[PDB]
Amino acid sequence: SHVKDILGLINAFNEVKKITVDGTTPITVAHVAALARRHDVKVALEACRARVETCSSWVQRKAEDGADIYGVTTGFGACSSRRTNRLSELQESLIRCLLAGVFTDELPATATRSAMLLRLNSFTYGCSGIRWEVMEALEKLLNSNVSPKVPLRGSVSDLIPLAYIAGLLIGKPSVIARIGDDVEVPAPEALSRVGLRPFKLQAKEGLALVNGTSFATAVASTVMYDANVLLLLVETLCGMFCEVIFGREEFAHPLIHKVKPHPGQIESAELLEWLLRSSPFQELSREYYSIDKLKKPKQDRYALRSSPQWLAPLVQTIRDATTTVETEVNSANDNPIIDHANDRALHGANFQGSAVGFYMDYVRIAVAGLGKLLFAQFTELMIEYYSNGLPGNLSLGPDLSVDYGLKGLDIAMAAYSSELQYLANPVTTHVHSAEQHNQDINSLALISARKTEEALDILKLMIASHLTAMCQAVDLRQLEEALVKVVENVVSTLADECGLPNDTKARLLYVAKAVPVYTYLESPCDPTLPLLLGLKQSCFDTILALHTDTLVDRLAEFEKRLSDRLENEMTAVRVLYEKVRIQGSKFLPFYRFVREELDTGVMSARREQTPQEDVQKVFDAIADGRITVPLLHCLQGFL
Amino acid sequence: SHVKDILGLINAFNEVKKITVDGTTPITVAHVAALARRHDVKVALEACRARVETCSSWVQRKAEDGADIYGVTTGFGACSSRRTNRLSELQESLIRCLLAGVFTELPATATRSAMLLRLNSFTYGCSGIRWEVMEALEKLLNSNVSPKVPLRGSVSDLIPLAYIAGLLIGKPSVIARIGDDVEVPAPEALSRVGLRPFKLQAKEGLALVNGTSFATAVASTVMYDANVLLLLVETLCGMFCEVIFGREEFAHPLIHKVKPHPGQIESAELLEWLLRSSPFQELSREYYSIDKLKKPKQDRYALRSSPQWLAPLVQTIRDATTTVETEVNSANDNPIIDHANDRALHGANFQGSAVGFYMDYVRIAVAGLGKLLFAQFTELMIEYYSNGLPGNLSLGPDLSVDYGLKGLDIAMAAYSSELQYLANPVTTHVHSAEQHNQDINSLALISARKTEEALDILKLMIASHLTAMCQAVDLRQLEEALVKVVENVVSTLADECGLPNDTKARLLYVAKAVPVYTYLESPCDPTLPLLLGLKQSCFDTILALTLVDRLAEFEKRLSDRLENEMTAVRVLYEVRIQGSKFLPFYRFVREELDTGVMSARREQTPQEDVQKVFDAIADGRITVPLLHCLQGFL
Amino acid sequence: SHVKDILGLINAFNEVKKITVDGTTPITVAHVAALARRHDVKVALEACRARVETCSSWVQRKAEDGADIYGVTTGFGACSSRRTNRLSELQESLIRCLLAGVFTVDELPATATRSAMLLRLNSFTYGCSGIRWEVMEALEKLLNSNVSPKVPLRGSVSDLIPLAYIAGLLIGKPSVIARIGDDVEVPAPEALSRVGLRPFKLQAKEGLALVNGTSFATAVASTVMYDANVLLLLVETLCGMFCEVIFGREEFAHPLIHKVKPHPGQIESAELLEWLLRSSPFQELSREYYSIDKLKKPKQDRYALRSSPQWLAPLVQTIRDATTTVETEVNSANDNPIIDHANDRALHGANFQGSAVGFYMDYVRIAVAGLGKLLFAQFTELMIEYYSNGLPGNLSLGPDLSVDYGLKGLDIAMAAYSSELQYLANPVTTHVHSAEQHNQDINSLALISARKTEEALDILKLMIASHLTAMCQAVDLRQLEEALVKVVENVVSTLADECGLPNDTKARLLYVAKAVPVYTYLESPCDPTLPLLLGLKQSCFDTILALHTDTLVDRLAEFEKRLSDRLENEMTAVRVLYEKVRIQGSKFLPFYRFVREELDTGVMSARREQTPQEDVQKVFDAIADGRITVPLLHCLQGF
Ligand SMILES: *N[C@@H](c1ccccc1)C(F)(F)C(=O)O
Ligand SMILES: *N[C@@H](c1ccccc1)C(F)(F)C(=O)O
Ligand SMILES: *N[C@@H](c1ccccc1)C(F)(F)C(=O)O
Repeated sequence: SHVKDILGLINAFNEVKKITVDGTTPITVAHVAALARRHDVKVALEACRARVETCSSWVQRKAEDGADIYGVTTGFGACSSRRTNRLSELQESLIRCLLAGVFTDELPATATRSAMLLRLNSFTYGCSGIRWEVMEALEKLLNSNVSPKVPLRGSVSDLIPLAYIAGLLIGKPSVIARIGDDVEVPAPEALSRVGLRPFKLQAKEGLALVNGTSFATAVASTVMYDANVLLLLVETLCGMFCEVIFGREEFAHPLIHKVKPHPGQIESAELLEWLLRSSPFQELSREYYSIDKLKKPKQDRYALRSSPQWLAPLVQTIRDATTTVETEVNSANDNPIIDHANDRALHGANFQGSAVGFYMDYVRIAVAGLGKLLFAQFTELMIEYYSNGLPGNLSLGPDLSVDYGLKGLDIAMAAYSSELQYLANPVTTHVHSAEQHNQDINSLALISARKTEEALDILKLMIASHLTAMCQAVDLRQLEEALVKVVENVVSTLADECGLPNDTKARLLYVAKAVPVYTYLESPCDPTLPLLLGLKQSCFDTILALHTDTLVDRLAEFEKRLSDRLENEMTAVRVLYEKVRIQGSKFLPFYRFVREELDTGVMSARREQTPQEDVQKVFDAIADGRITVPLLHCLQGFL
Repeated sequence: SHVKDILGLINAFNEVKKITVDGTTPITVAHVAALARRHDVKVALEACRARVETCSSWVQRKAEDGADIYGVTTGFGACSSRRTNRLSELQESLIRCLLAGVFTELPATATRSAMLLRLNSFTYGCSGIRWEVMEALEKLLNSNVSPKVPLRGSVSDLIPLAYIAGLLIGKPSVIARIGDDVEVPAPEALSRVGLRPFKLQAKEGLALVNGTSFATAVASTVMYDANVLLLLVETLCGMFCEVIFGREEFAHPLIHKVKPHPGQIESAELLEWLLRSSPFQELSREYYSIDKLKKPKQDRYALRSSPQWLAPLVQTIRDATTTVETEVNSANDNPIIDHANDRALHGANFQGSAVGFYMDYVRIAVAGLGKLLFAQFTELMIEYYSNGLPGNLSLGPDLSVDYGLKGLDIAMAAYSSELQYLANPVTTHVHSAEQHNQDINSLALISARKTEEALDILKLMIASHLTAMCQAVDLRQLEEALVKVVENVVSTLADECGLPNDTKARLLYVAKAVPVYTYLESPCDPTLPLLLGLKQSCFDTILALTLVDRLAEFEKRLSDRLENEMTAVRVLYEVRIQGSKFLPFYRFVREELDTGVMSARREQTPQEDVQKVFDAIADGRITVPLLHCLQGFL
Repeated sequence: SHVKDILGLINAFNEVKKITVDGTTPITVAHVAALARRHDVKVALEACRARVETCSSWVQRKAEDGADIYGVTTGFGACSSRRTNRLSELQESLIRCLLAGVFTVDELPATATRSAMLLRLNSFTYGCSGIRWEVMEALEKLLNSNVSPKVPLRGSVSDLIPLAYIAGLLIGKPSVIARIGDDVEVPAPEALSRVGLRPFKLQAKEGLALVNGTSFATAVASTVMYDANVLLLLVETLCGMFCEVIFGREEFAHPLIHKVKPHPGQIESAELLEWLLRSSPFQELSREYYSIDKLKKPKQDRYALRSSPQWLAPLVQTIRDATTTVETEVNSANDNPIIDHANDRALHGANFQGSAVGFYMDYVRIAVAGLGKLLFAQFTELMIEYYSNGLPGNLSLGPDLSVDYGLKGLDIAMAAYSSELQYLANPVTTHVHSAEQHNQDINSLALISARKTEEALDILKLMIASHLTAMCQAVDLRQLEEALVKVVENVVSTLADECGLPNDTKARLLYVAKAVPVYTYLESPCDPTLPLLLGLKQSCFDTILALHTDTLVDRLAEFEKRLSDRLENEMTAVRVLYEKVRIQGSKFLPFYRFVREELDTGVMSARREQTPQEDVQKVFDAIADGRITVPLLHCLQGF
């Protein structure tokens, strides 16, 4: 299952200490994300050294002998006609040319350090002709938290942004470098602060430094790591959605999916069946539909019932794109490719980031699809007509005139989904004929990756809101159960006290179980609201069925005492709740994490924290990966 | 002409000191942009006080009498069937509910603009907000105090506007800036400016949030920038004509009279004027008179089709400006209080659809502007299309270690590519929102943000284009001086070697005809075009007529003398622009910004040079050379 | 008001008999549309003949004398360096090379081809082109004889290739096929033969003059803009009909709301709507509806109605502004070079660039998507009982709703229509390729854009047809509703008397009869679990308590039993009778009367044999062929 794969990714992200780069051990997207986000993670370049020196020595030797080789004894790009024996100055001129970005905004340090690792990895294959020593310098800069400041834009995929890494290595004074989060110094000073001296570029070295896909793939790696975690988070929370909305778990039955066997359909449903088996909320759901069965929907709306079919292509896109991105991480993306064993330089296009670009477009569409699912679920949850007993906007009230609940989060979810759908148009359809028409196809992979990343930022917001709304719903469902029991108690005991016959008592107790408590919580004894309406109906029917002056007297008394006692008793239990079925739920880790670890409570006019303050905490734990602890606790035992 | 209107906008932006907000005087996109960007610009709220207090008094009194008015004695949005007499509590619960954004922010410029636009809406006397709240808004604006507001959450501007209301009522969770250096909770910010937290009266929560102030705020600075960058692009089309050796006839008035799209006539009229007595157009005429029948009859589209192309772009940007200003000067609020007729009117003036739709159109027009720049830049970089200029505008002379503006060229493709992507519409992604109450919504703030991102890219593209054109000016000027040397060296050496008149004429024609940048790298290289032509001539002069000895001696003396004298004038160089209308631009970039001709001998990177030009564009210093260049156009 | 302008367009389209083509009288989008769609409409070329002949002889002389002029003594496009004295062969070679379309048949329709021939003929009258007058006469004759070349759909970046087929017809190319009327296709030489024409031999500049125009893009844009104006006015108008059926509050259109936010399209649409709804018999019912249980019902309408003027504003402005732009292009010399024979120069420019039309086509497609979304939102409210203020879900008459799903099929199709429409509204203009050996490094793509906007308008017609059909259903449901409520009242009133109930009981019961939405219990009026008997039971119990006996209870039980006997019979009778009025006082009467009487339809139900397709097809056909303008004009009479 993809579920097990994603769990392995989260484990690797958490547990990796050294990233070994040796030209043989694969670097995964978890490794890239770990390097970028966890400062205790170090790069260990293992001495493929012989292969590198061999390649490097071949290049220098051949260049000096006057061999004809692109970008070493030849001009660059559309200028490959121009030959030269000015080996170093040819390389320096390229870097000077490519230091051509503008600060408007920058590629963040996380992406720049990731790009550095990716470039370093490419070099390990022994095809590039770069000096081993430059590789050691990359390792040292990576482990010392040194990275150049890089302009956001200018790559069609990543000459310009990689030129800043080359600019660092040769100590260009105009190249500003970061050391940790605050220090910014010129490149020479930065090299000095970490025990390095500027390099003088040898044959092919300028080009080797710049002629890769390191930036597009760096962003695509963290994008894919996040896509995997958030995918699993959304699949998992579909079960939590089912629990609070009173869904029918049958939607995830294995025969339905065996019979329409998209791998992502089978796998998501398998997860969901397991999550909802033995659920105490599904137990309540079954109870709910047994009361007035033929007045209630036979099936759920699509946002739940159709989730495994919806998720299927989304699962598959995110999983296949991960593979594609990792193939690029672990490639010699460079040109020429030096085939030193066979004494030749091979002329190709390994710098072309098209596999990443196209998959970035696809993933952005899948992410939009995840957002739409979240939006549809959130929309059902806010509307009384579709929420099977829950109050509109998940407003606790009881005074709804001064409690609009999660209406602000509802509006925001629409704004999120809308921008997310816009973002999901492709970048790859906008290929311009570039660089004196030499680059007449180009991948735009970094631009695409950047947009998929922005889409995932919005998805995090939507997940944060959704999970916050669902924790509200858990509290509302547990309070609902407790309040219905109080109503039943009060109605039952007042029926006894008033000497009402069994017929009357049976009718009144049915109304107490049947009518949704949130339709009358605001004013429980309001003769205009559903509880008294149902009770008055039953009282007329009891009179007719039993048909007298004694009975009417007693029913009038039952009503006076209900008016005296019921509201206080409902207030007592709600005030107590404010100051249990989730305990048997597989989503307990999520609820406990949000309520206890993050320190939140049921949202109402009495809790002084704003919706912002609640959702911000949940968002921050999604953003910084702490959300994976309750996720992993929730899924332990599965397969 | 729109050119006058845009110059009027630039002047207003530069000259405004006080923005009077009085319920009658229009606020323009220049006023808004000036407030946002110039800290010395102050708001002056003019005591329209009478109509504010009447409206305010009417709302509170009716609400206390128990009149049934939406959002004053009723629930909000889809909850409008719930009635209540809890007047202040109703308003407070709205703000609480709307403090629902997340920091993953809208900038201070946008926030202050939103504050001004809300204050402006209130002056029309339809909102029922207290005058005192308006005074607090004016004081907050002049004191540089602004709430920190989350970027996202509006479908257009409830959530972002709730942070301004949060500040005004002293919500502890709301953080305010005081200048650029201070951040404090809202109550502390109010304290430091001598204000007390407000207690919301009837309709006051809703009045503060029920506007289009953030969408319209971002759209105002978007439109100011779009006008200025539009004029800049149109103007620079003329500089492009000059450096590329274009034919100015493309801007002839009859061509456009006969296809009279207003943007087409007006842009062409500007271009005709810019190029009228051009020294560079004089060179262009000289260039095409040499081997006339081996050279293009017409320019390629990026120049020749520029007025036709600019036409819808001018018109879209002009029309969108009108629309945005109408919104700036509107009572965007609901209910609308018609106190003169004793009624509250229920409608949808909070709906930012005029702004949203026009934001979609302008982003498409900005993409069209970027495409034009990209096409022009591409031509400039390719020797086949640049009429004598070297590839990548590389000075060399050693082209093997000078790749010129190739970096900038690649970047231009990246800029255009992302720009074209951005220009898809936001307005087609309408979701049925807020318990299906908001089943149409404008998404205007989101659209405005994307158009703003598009303009950021356009600024990058303009900075690059202008920088290349300055490079190209230097290269055209060097070219003229180099050709004169070649001619002089050829002429004097022909004399010394005592060659016949037949010979001297053939060689001097070659010296005038072959483009100098084809052979600058190695002037006497026998495989390069100068000596190729010279050898052709020498064979022809032999067929047409010792003579051989005098020709071989010529070729040896040229081989010794020429490159040295070419290097001399080049090194000296390291003028026609003095007579050009684009002199202010060249002088601005070269002298004021302190730059020079780009080459391997210049230590400054392309980044360093383009950054200065970009910064001047971003901060509006570029309008000085722009206004000088346009001086006298009417 | 734009309303006056559009009514003007419609009048002109219906009334024009001859389109005068004279070089100074403007051709409007209505004239183009009338030529394309009404075959009795004729072209009249008015002998401008002088300046034309001056121009063509000027060009011929200059060319013969060897003057250097692009495309006359010069190669084309990127080949303009090449000179030639081969005047006719040059023009012949252009046409041969431009005959390069492929039939996939998909083709530009005859309507667009004939419109394009008109527009080319028009450009020529300005006397800048150098075409012979006799070629112009030939074009007039082909137009008046209904002869058109068959033109491949694609190939233009805007209209060399498509226009080459008109040129191919004129010179008698055997490979060019021509239509004569609707039933005949013959090769070009035979088509010319049949209308008394001989093949032309191209003179200097004539091949180029024929092909170097924006004729096809502008032809499709003209009929697009004509349709966009009509459909816009229709949508605006039908917003008023929506208010009437949905029980809206006409206040949303009050002139002060819009004076205070004065976007011209906002004021003008609201002005129309205020007028349409003033003194409305349906608005009278709406006012009564909200006066009953006032405080249980929404204070404001949802956005699809109340925000319609604000939504329409930019849509109106875009469509009106694009009409001007397109008409400026229709009335232009789109050709190059432009011959200024007065001053003996050929001016070299780019009037063939269709950018003005291209960019506006993109804007209008966006505006049309906005119109679709407005209809989709309104339609959605109408289908949902929770938002329709008493109307049954899906506008199902029933009464047995288990076998009548009403307009659910139309509801589903409306989502399918809107979805594709929103997709179409992405820009074409952002996809500029550097074309024609990099000569055309900007190009408008106007024809491609115009085609997409036309497709968008096809879908909008479908949506309007559905929306109008639904609102006529709703009219019937509202009128039946009023009749049914009066019967319930009468039966309850008289039965209360006859059962000897007290006056306070009678009054309580009559309140229930007035207040309960009849469509909530029509299925089974005396079902004890449905809202009528629910309210009656509550009222009966309250009566017993208030007057608190055995006689009262007997009479109340009798009342319930007898209502159970009579009410359904009476309700069935008035419904059956209705299937066998306030619309008569409504400004929308001509729409209802057009759809019901002239198109021969009825209330939709399980008893009507016609499918929704059959009903919507008729309305769609009427929208497509302009018959819908008849009730539009009647409705708007006096505005
Ligand atoms: N990636 C291309 C290039 C273009 C300009 C400067 C450096 C590199 C290339 F295709 F030419 C290549 O390096 O192979
Ligand atoms: N703008 C809408 C609204 C919705 C929720 C909270 C505040 C405001 C509205 F349509 F209902 C309105 O204010 O008119
Ligand atoms: N429209 C262009 C052209 C290109 C190829 C064949 C005919 C015409 C042109 F720009 F070159 C022109 O005709 O002006």
